[PDB]
Amino acid sequence: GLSDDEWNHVLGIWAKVEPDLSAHGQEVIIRLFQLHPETQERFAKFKNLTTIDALKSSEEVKKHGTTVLTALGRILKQKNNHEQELKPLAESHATKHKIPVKYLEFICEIIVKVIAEKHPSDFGADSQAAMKKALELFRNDMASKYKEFGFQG
Ligand code: HEM
Repeated sequence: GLSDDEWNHVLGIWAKVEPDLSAHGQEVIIRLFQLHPETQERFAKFKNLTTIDALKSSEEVKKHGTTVLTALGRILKQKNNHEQELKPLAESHATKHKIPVKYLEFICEIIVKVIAEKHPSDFGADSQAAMKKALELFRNDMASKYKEFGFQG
């Protein structure tokens, strides 16, 4: 996938994200639901969190956003060989939650967005290109794994 000098850009940011992972994680979930309300339907647990304000104030939502980013970071860190980290993610998203590859792309777009919003002097063109290509490789590999579980995407 990526060249070392892209991974360098990816890891470069990521280090700047971890100090506030929790905050980032929650903004990504809230933004997902608010820009794409269909995704909210896949979370039985957040079903009731109807207004925005009930989202901003859920500590389940923050906890789950933190969980989403944590796994991402683990996978970004393995750089190009991240199969042992993806597999369990692919399995649950395919056989359990049943998440389309399109929703995957939706969240990847927001992750990039949230980072840019939060790190204006550091998240530049180059880093943005590289981040995208990293999330794109993740999306692909997820989609591929999905097939081994009989799920389409
Ligand atoms: C690429 C970003 C994503 C990552 C890194 C991520 C990862 C997480 C992790 C670590 C879990 C819990 C462990 C597991 O069940 O495997 C979680 C739960 C789950 N994920 Fe994701 N996820 C991704 C995107 C998506 C998207 C776009 C959706 C669609 C709305 C989604 C919906 C869910 C659901 C429904 C659960 C169940 C939560 C619960 O049991 O209440 N995920 N995911």
